[PDB]
Amino acid sequence: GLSDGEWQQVLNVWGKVEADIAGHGQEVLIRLFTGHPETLEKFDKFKHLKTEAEMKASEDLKKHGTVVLTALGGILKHKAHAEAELKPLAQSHATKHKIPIKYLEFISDAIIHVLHSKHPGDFGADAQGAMTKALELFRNDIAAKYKELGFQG
Amino acid sequence: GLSDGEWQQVLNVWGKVEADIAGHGQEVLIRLFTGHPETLEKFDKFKHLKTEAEMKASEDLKKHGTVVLTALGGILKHKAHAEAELKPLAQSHATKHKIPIKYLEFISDAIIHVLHSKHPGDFGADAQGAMTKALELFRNDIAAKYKELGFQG
Ligand code: HEM
Ligand code: HEM
Ligand SMILES: [O]
Ligand SMILES: [O]
Repeated sequence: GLSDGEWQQVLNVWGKVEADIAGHGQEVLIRLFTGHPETLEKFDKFKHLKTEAEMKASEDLKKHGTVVLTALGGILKHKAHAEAELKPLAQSHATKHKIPIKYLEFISDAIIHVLHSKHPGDFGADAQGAMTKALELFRNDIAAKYKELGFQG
Repeated sequence: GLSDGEWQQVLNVWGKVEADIAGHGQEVLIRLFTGHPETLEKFDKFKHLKTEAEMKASEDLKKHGTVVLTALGGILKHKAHAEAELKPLAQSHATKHKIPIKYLEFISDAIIHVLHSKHPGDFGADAQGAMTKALELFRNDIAAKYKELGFQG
């Protein structure tokens, strides 16, 4: 649901996070724990942290903050990149070409057929099952954008 | 979703596709158009081709097959890399840490507050709206993985 400009805005502020990932992560976890103490109960390794001051002093709360924001930064970058790639394809296939999801199923079946035909050795039952699932995820991704665009696929 | 091995099987067969992307593209569209002749009617430049032999001689069809498989390969590779990060997070937060979606909402609130507090210049109302949508996409992705695992979240 984000424009390329909106994802640039998300990644722009994320650059500022990366300038001090530990400080940001410490501040996020302390905001979370102080506002919603029930969340701190989920962290058995932080049972010794009672006060804001103990939280601020904690070497491991700060290290965990880095772990959380490092993971979330990677996820946001990869989501921005996927969207910029998928959105125009979904746009053209909904609005210009008007390709039903059934037709995307036909081409998916055609891809599996050609890979089985050309690579029987390296495309056995397990690999064919993997590709079958991956192509269904792709179709589902397109189908979700078709519904956002109001196109009945 | 795919297991880690299933994603690697997809990447491995896609390397074979890329080693002869022209031939794979041709064979995929020929299979689509022969199995499902209604699909050919979408392609102004091809809809006149009757036989596999004619389809194979069409430089236009060959060109298009390469465009299709290039686009799909990028989508598959990006999904594989993204799922490598999201799958294990969802798995640990469902089955080991038992983190409800409403606590990912709490930490999202904290992230948005901390960014606004530290970086007001890079976190105006529009950039805040973008980051709010982006963290909602992250939580919905985790929610969908939670539903797959049967974790109420
Ligand atoms: C932006 C949201 C979040 C991200 C990206 C995130 C990421 C991570 C990562 C990367 C780890 C270490 C690897 C793992 O076990 O999967 C972790 C551990 C953990 N997370 Fe999260 N987390 C998030 C939200 C939460 C919330 C809201 C809670 C609790 C209320 C939580 C509880 C935990 C716990 C208990 C651990 C184990 C920590 C330990 O004992 O070392 N997570 N998290
Ligand atoms: C794996 C599935 C598919 C992929 C990755 C894909 C990719 C593409 C790409 C990259 C283009 C050129 C850029 C664009 O217009 O978006 C395109 C064009 C097109 N696609 Fe698809 N496509 C897929 C499935 C289909 C199917 C199943 C059909 C029809 C049955 C279809 C019909 C078209 C048409 C008619 C065009 C315009 C052709 C032209 O004017 O040159 N696509 N496709
Ligand atoms: O976390
Ligand atoms: O296509």
